[PDB]
Amino acid sequence: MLKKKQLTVLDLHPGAGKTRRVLPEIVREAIKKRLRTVILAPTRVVAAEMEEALRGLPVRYMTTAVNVTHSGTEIVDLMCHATFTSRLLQPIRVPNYNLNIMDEAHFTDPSSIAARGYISTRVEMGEAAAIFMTATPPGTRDAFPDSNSPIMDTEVEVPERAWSSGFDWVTDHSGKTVWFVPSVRNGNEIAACLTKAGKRVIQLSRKTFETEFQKTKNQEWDFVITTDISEMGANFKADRVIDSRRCLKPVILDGERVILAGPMPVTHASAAQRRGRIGRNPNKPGDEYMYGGGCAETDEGHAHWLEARMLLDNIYLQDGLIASLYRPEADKVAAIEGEFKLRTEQRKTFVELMKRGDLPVWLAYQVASAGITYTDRRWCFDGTTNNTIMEDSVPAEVWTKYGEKRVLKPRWMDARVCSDHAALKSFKEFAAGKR
Repeated sequence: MLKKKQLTVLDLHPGAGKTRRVLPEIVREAIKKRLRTVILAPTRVVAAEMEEALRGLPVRYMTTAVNVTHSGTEIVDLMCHATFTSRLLQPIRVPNYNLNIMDEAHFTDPSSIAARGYISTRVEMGEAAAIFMTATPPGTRDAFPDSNSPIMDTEVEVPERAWSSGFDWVTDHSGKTVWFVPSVRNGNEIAACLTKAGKRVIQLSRKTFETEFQKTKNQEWDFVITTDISEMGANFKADRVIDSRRCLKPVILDGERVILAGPMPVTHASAAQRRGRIGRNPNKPGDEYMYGGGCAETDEGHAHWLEARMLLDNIYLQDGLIASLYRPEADKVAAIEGEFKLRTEQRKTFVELMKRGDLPVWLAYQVASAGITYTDRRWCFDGTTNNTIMEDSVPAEVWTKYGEKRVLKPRWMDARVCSDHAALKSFKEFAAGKR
């Protein structure tokens, strides 16, 4: 696996021990061969788990999620997917790692897709080796892969709203359930319904993940309500997964705006990863998987792969060359390679709008490529009237940095800046110049 120009897809089934059994052996061999190695964790939660699996090994943990004092002589680096891509984009030296290991390599967030494209390009150039660790590589058609113990798969109507009757099987269960919902707002309504029924519920989403995931270990719970983020190696002591089999898809309309289309079916990979939360204990057969819809390849035209090209077009590889997307997922977007390449100053604005600004990739690109500097927020208010952002059926309002109360009406409308209360709150602060 570790020889140059080789990209290995480590596709053992979920729970087969890729992270805690195979990965330490890979690291030991890479250290023995003096291979400068990077390990890429999807989340800070997974990064902490890796330190436990790699404990004792000389690994430099480039994340505050791991409290360790370093030897200084480490040739293996561990960081999150997003960190790797962020450092590639910034004016910062990133080592040309001889071995690139990405765990949970099915992650479809833009920075993860970009990392896979950059890494696979360096391998294709004969410059490095790569190992992608995931049971569900891009394009897989198997929603029901092998597991450590048998799983009861049942197609069943799954609530996506509050219910009063007709779903007794949901609440009659006595174990612990992980419930994959299409959106934060959908999970809020289901969680409120379950709590009213006397169930203790924990909710997980991307923004709250690390803080809220700790609750699954520190307090007793009946249900975990989570978006698709729990497809990325989050592990629970559950005996049932309820899967709506649905997700939101960001879609760019006319190159003009981003909507959150759906809910619509998940991919086979996501369905397999959602189901893969259970059936993990070889001595505990009988875990249940209830799924409420079919699968489709809804990653085609999905904005994340367009956004991945926006990132890759602004990562230096060699002179004017631009890294291509990882081959199995390169057809998920109709993009002209290099069409999003920005000049030096606009690239820096693009980066800061994503890092400090916390804006979606697509939205940050629109602002930066328009020649707007990072602190210039006038574009948040001079859009067309149909771009008005609403907050409880009244137009959202903020005080501008000039002290004037104005309606939130961004020139470019990205539905992800207001998909829930927390996102809209963060964008209101941005439009007010508070970060």
